Amino acid sequence: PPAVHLSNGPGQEPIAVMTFDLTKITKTSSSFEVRTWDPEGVIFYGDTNPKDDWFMLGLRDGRPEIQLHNHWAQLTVGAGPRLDDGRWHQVEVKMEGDSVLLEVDGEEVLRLRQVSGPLHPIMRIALGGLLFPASNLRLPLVPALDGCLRRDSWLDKQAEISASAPTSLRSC
Amino acid sequence: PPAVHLSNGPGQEPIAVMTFDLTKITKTSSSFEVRTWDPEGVIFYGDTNPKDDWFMLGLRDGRPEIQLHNHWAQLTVGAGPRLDDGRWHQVEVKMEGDSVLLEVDGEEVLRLRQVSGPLHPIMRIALGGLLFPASNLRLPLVPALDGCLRRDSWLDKQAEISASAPTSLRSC
Ligand SMILES: C[C@]12CCC(=O)C[C@@H]1CC[C@@H]1[C@@H]2CC[C@]2(C)[C@@H](O)CC[C@@H]12
Ligand SMILES: C[C@]12CCC(=O)C[C@@H]1CC[C@@H]1[C@@H]2CC[C@]2(C)[C@@H](O)CC[C@@H]12
Ligand SMILES: [Ca+2]
Ligand SMILES: [Ca+2]
Ligand SMILES: [Zn+2]
Ligand SMILES: [Zn+2]
Ligand SMILES: [Zn+2]
Ligand SMILES: [Zn+2]
Repeated sequence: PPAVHLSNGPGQEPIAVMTFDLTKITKTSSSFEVRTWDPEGVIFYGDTNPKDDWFMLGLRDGRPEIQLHNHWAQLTVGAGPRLDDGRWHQVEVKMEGDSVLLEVDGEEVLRLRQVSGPLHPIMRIALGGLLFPASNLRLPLVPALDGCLRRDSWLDKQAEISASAPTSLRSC
Repeated sequence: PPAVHLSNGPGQEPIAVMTFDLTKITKTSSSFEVRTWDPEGVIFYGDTNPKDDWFMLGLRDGRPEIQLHNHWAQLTVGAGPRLDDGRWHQVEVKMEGDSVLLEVDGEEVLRLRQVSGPLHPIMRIALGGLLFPASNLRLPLVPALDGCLRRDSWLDKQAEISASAPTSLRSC
């Protein structure tokens, strides 16, 4: 299937930004396959507020890292196996009650409990980069992730209000 | 290549809406292939203003029809061969100086001269439907077009600010 490149050029901004109507979402999960040799970068960022309520999933030292900041919880966590072996890996990020679950190749590798109150009119999902400077993360990293993404599904497509790509979505 | 369906269900609204930054456009042309048995419908609508400055390309009696309303020109024109034979046809709509050109299967079939002043911050392109009730056209038609679209390219992708799909883009 058609794989896209997770970072154009110098990796300063996301390849794509989706905007979702929060009252319309009935699917609170995302899933995709990624392939990379890059140990560090952003895979995707999500927010309901860029100052207040945000999430990032990336790689640090080859392994998944989640940063989360909202009314309930503020955290920086690494978990799961290294993904930076150049092989395709399946990833799923799900909200299940008040938890956020991370699954890798079908196996749960992480569960952040007591982090989310009820699913802030709009949620944005940014692929390959953040919607704020990396310096404002809890723990900065260099956002550019040189890898591929394919078979991706972001929340509930029925609730997507719009999608923007700043430049050209490149092939992998 | 992947063809999409030009009308979901009862054909009241477009399948997809693209928004473009008018100062950024350097390509003032659009092109696509269509396949249909339906003699009447909208193929695409474009506006810089839904009251003031709009364009529609559709079929009426099987044949291309353009409606255009702007500061320079107000018109309803039919031209070209019937397209409602269920075969793939190549269509290109281009602005060339102050004209709007329509080409079918590589051949110019229509040139609307003296219709456009210089290429209103934003242009919208709506596929398969209008962004106003069909009753407000110069000459109403029933907008639903049961056909396929593939190999489509809309203006200058570098100038696209966002794209929205209200429901599910179906396969053809
Ligand atoms: C991980 C989730 C939920 C699961 C998913 O598909 C992606 C998405 C990313 C944005 C997160 C969201 C869970 C709830 C959060 C953390 C909000 O509190 C603010 C950002 C939201
Ligand atoms: C046909 C054009 C120009 C060529 C094209 O690719 C599609 C686009 C549709 C909107 C039209 C535009 C030409 C200029 C118009 C007619 C403006 O005056 C208002 C709507 C614009
Ligand atoms: Ca990197
Ligand atoms: Ca019809
Ligand atoms: Zn909040
Ligand atoms: Zn794996
Ligand atoms: Zn005007
Ligand atoms: Zn033909």
